[PDB]
Amino acid sequence: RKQISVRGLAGVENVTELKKNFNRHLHFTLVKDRNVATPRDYYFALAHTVRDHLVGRWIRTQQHYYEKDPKRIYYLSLEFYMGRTLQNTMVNLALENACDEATYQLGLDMEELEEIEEDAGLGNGGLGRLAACFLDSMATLGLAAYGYGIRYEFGIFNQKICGGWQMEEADDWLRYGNPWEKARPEFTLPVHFYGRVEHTSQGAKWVDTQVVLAMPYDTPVPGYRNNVVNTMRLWSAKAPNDFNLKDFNVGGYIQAVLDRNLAENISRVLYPEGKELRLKQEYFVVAATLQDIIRRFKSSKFGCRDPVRTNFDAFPDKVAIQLNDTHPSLAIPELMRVLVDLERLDWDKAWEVTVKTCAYTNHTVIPEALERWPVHLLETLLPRHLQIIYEINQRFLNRVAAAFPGDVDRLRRMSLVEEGAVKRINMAHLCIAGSHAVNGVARIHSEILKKTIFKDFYELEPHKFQNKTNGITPRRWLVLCNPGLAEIIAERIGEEYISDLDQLRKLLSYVDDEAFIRDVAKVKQENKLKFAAYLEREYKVHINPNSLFDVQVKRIHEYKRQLLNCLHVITLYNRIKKEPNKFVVPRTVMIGGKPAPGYHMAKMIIKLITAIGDVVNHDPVVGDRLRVIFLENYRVSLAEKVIPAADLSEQISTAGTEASGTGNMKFMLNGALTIGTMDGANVEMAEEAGEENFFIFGMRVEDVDRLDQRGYNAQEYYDRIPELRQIIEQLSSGFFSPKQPDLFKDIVNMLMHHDRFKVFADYEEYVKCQERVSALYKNPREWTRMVIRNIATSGKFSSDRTIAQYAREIWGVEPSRQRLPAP
Amino acid sequence: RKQISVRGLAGVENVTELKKNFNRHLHFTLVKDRNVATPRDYYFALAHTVRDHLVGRWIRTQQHYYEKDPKRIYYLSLEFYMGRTLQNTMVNLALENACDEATYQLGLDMEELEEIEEDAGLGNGGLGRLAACFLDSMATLGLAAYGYGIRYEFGIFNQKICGGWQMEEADDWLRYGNPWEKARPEFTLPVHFYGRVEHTSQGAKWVDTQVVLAMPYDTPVPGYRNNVVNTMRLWSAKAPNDFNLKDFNVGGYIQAVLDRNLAENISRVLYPEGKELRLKQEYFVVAATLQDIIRRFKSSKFGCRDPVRTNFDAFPDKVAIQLNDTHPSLAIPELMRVLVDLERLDWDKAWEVTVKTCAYTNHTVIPEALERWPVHLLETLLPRHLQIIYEINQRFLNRVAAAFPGDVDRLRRMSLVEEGAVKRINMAHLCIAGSHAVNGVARIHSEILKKTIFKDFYELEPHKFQNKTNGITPRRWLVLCNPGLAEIIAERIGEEYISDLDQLRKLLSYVDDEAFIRDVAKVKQENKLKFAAYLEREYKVHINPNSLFDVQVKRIHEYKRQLLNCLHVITLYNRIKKEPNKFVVPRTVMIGGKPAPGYHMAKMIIKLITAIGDVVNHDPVVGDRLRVIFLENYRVSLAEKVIPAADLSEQISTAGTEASGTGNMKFMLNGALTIGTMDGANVEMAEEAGEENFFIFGMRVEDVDRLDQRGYNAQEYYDRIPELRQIIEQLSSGFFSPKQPDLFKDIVNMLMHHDRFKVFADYEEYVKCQERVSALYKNPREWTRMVIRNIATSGKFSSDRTIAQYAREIWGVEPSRQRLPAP
Ligand SMILES: *Cc1c(COP(=O)(O)O)cnc(C)c1O
Ligand SMILES: *Cc1c(COP(=O)(O)O)cnc(C)c1O
Ligand SMILES: OC[C@@H]1[C@@H](O)[C@H](O)[C@@H](O)c2nnnn21
Ligand SMILES: OC[C@@H]1[C@@H](O)[C@H](O)[C@@H](O)c2nnnn21
Repeated sequence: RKQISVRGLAGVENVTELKKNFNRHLHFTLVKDRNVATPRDYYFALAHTVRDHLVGRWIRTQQHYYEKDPKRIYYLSLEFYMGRTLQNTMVNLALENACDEATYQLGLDMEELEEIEEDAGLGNGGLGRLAACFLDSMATLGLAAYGYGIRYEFGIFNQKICGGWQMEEADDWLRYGNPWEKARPEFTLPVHFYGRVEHTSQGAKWVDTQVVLAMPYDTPVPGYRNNVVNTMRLWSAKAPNDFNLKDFNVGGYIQAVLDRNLAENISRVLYPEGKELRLKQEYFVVAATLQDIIRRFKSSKFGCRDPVRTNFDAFPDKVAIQLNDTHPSLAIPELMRVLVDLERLDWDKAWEVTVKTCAYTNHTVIPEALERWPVHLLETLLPRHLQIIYEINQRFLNRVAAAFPGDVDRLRRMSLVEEGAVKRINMAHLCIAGSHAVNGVARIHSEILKKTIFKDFYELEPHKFQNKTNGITPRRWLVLCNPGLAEIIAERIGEEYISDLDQLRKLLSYVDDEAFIRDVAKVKQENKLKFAAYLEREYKVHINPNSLFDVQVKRIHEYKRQLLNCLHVITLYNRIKKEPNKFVVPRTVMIGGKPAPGYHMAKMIIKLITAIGDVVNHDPVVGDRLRVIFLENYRVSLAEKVIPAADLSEQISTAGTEASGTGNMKFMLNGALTIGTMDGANVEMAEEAGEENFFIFGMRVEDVDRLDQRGYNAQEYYDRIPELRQIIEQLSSGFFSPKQPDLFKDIVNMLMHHDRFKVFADYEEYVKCQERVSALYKNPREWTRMVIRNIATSGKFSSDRTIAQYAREIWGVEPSRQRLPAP
Repeated sequence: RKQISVRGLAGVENVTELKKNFNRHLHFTLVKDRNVATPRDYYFALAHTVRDHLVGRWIRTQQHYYEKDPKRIYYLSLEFYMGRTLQNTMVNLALENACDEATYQLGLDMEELEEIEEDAGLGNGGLGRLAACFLDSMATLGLAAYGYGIRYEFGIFNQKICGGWQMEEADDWLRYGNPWEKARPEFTLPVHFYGRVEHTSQGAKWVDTQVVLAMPYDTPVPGYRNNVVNTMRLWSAKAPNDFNLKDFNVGGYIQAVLDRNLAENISRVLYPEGKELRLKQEYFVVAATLQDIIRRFKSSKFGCRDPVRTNFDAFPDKVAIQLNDTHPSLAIPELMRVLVDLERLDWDKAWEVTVKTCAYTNHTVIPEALERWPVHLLETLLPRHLQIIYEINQRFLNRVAAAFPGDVDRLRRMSLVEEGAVKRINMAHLCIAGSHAVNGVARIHSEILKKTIFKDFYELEPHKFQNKTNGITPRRWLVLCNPGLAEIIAERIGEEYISDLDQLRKLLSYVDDEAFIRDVAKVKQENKLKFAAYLEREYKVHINPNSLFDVQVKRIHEYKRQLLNCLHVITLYNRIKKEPNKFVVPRTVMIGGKPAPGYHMAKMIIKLITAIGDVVNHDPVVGDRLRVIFLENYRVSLAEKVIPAADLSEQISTAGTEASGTGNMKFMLNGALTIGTMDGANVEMAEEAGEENFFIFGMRVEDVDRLDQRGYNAQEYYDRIPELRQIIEQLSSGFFSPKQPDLFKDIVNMLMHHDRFKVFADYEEYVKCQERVSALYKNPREWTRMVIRNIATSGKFSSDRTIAQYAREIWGVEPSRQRLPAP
């Protein structure tokens, strides 16, 4: 029975074995054969073959954490934007070449099968992709970390562009199954909703509740070549279904058709606002995760080590829970509920344990976007939790009274309870009172937290407030997506940079080496030729692959100012038509992202870029000095193709609206130069590379506020600037929508009348800054020496630095860049 | 491609590879190890090890039917009572020996791991076990046979006896998955409901329908050691998701919630009567199955060579559809719809093809079991099908008028349309009109069909009508459940009897061999000791393993007469109470079966049997000369435990109510004498063993009709028989329910006043027959020699005999017992 063992079921380094395992998985796991098999079956047979090398190290890692009993860190995010695991797994396991030879000799192209895989429908923007970069960095630095979230069946949609408009189609990324997850039926937990509180002896009993079940699926997340594989655990909502005729209550009408349904769509799709489904989702994931966290605290040595009623005096030493935005804020009233109501701890002990355990990360700005829940909603589905919140509040405000005697307006600004037309719980306030550290995500974001949104809280507890600038994993975003560049770098300085990215600093010694200079340059050329063709392999147009690829890829949002870029695009166009014989550096400007169903302007903006493209891409005069391409259904795998092909990185939000950005750092790493405002982590990128090496422009956060206090009047920019006067009329008159002239009615009036992000205000500096870009592009050697100057200075933005800072400053664990023997 | 073959993926009868593959499945398939594995995890790891060797043979069996395109036979049933696959797959594959030595070197006890498997919650009584026995016989006799049915997610309940009452608990046999089934998402088919018919140019169009998806699950079914592995394809109902935007039906209001709950619960649980949901299960399995039959008829071979527009002319020679009861009878109008509406053949061609394809088996008699559907129900959900049942009826009724000119009573009698308070479609008339062969299930059963229920039809087409007496598979019902008896039969006569059960006649030469005689009794005593201990390993009382094990295991139903057996248990109890010192052959009576929720007389009978056990197993006087035990949750694996332990088999239905029985045959093969009436298959069995070797009592069908014809008054029996009179008044006075004296009121008035099954009329002859059973049990060599006479004469009751007669006489294929080889 000691021979029921892992030890030798998979001889690594081996083509012969990998072809045997490929074939056993095709015929036995899949129950298919070459005659019946489809490329999807081929892809699944390979996913299962790489997969066996993954769960071997997974078993052995969790065995290790069990013997070792370290502090475990729990990262709660309602988004994990994972997108495609095959290639990431093979390079973190060093399987790439071997899988490649093996599929070749088998008659299959590994690349074409890679393209069969779906991007995991588990997230949407930068909150999700950040949790995915962080799980790769926790595994590589050996932390005992777990990702917890929901298993959405439809993710969030795929974007189809019909006639210039975004169409949102359904994403059932799980149609055929997903080879990476492992269902865990055994671990199913119930989550309770509605009910009422019966205040008995000791106290409260939350009675008469509806139950929904939480079933976990696990996915392994491999560290970079150290053999530690960590777990991402995602919950699925399952109805209890004894009802057909059960309890005995049965008869009436089936108003429990509604219980299965409403239980079932807690998992079906992702979200952006304040509705009862969103609160049910938020509580579903908090409740299940905390039950599992306590289950695992209790089994691994602490059920044994009970002393006094399995005590939690050590819980903060063995558990850290990271609360990402206020979406999992209910973890603070929920942990206080399990500890007081179920473990019978004193309120005062449980509160101590809670705040040493939980820490909060705020990821976005401007002081109203943070969750507030009506007290009557909370009263109805979570009655015990309004009770615990009210007590936390009663008690925090007495602290504030202790600190700041007698000034009463701060007690009411600080309150978790907001008054007005409808009383509400401010969840961001909940998050601060109950967390031991709060952080922002880029140095200027954290500063505005201390100075605006959270300044009262900052004055009560200055120490709580930290900064942990976002990072990007250099495995997926360099090694995986830009293999050519990762090679001419390893040739010069070695391969250790892949998990110590500050070693890219060594590259500055080659700024003047003609050989590095032409390599850096050939890789971009090679990457651009590849992209120029993919862009006609799936979809089409005519791309000059010798143009400056100018690209803005991020979600479509007015704060992000795809509109500032459109104004500059049409200026270039008006310029070329006015003087068709003038030399102009040619550009392919590519814009991509997803609106949001129901974000009307964002939908309108996508139709402007389309419209603009139809005019300038079929203009015989313009020729191919300008092409404007809207890249359809941007997502992680498309980010993997276009970001290595880019020359200019558009990072242009209004100073102060973009808390950090993370797309900005993938482009710096992949050899693109950046044009952007002094917002987010752009500030800190310009400081590492040198301001000389960055195309900064526009209004600084200082200047936005000044504009706010004099009052922003867009007519005065219209009036003093004629090319801007010209674009606006072209938009008004139907120049770009000739069939339906005032289609851009809306954009024009928002710009002119109630533009919150001050586009015209930054326009002249923008197009002058762009003019300087074109001048550098015209000089290849210099363009490429500033590119080296950027790639060499990007190490600070590795998610490995970000996570070693969370580990040592908030979680209190030491990173480890050390091998586990395995498999 | 060439190198993507089943290549050499396991060595079979090799312990060394089975331990290897065990370990791969525990670790890489299940993602557990020895620290963490539970008993269930080792069972699932053994299940996947054994399954690999099943699918290798399965793929090769289906390739082989493709290259040989044989006549394929589809066995349609709404029940498949499979009960537990691990041990049947290892002895059918000759792998048990090897697996037993592999789990044992690993430190596991394979007997405990087999016990962890759930019975497949796929069936309920005799219709289901017949279909599972037949799938094992079709495979052993090398037929290209497919079982088609519905995958129920929770079967039809698990029974719990609480306070002596049946309580039904839900069965999710699927909680942890099922390793035997392969989901096939790719092959989803849509089933249509509702709609209306557009009689256009070529004709009808069925338009505006609701769509439910029918997703198949394949389970392999292995023949005894010949390497053919056929398929059980079970359909799962899926709701079409577009509970979001499509048709913008919703997008303001939800009630599409009911289409999802109702679609999906076509699959949730099993049924017994007439409502819209039953008819939706029935049309669902018929529609999806028939698309696959045509698909596979075109695709496998006939979509490239096909002589005349892909010809259905050859379809009756390449497909046989067996219709089990009226539950699949919509296959006759569905075949016609598809051929006439979708394939454009003429109604005459398509009808010629339909009656040559379909055959009908009737399984139970009183017109109740022969479904009738209101034409209003049918006009609403299957409008085109109703148009076709009417056209079939016309044409049929013209045929009967041609044959019987002027006999109008006949026309109105044979018609498929029943008038009355609601016009109805008599579905039995549809299966007879549309089938080329109609059969009953035991010779007296098929006689009464030609004689009473279907005589008009028999008069119109005598040749259609046949008999096919049921059988039992000797693999499950002897080798598997009684390894001891199978072994001492193989020491004398070898092992060819496993697939040629008539060879057991060879054991009549050993009727007088003293060694054979004591081996047959040793085996029986070991089965009893073993079962006496299971009975108190799980559950408990004190069972004297020397007493006569008297057992009745079958559904609780008034025609099966568990009440007659109760009348005798109390006679025996009353006897001992009058003479506590008389010598009595001591008995353990065991009764088991499930009621039917909603069959109230049947839950009263379960309560009587329990109440009678409370009284007698606690009577000090009685000691252990009588014990009454109810076996809780009788299902296929309990029938495998109790049937080898039995001495006496109770088969006591009123003559003329049990069509055949099949449990009667399992008891005969395992060395138990039978006490029974001349009903169903008891008649042919008594005939095979010699009447002298059977304890036959009571009324014969000719007698039941007389008694009927003079009227049954139960009081004249009450009046002339004193032990009876005493039983009834003990029921009445509350002797068996002292806390609630008239608890068994219902029973007493049914018995006294409206017993449809003439219990008092066979009671005297019954208690006397029982005394003879007791006289013989006291003589242990004579009892064993009559057993050898019954075990040696059980060969006609092999389901291999039954299936070779369906093959030759109804399906036009020949059995083969040629071992298709290999891998
Ligand atoms: C990097 C990334 C993001 C974040 O980009 P920002 O410009 O920081 O908003 C969003 N989506 C995808 C697909 C990404 O890979
Ligand atoms: C054989 C069998 C039956 C049928 O028994 P009869 O007495 O013929 O009705 C029913 N249930 C199970 C579990 C069986 O094994
Ligand atoms: O921290 C990750 C990212 C930031 O980089 C973005 O700037 C910010 O808009 C945001 N909102 N949610 N998550 N994020
Ligand atoms: O034919 C199979 C079995 C018969 O053996 C039973 O006697 C009969 O009651 C029945 N009803 N449905 N299925 N069955």
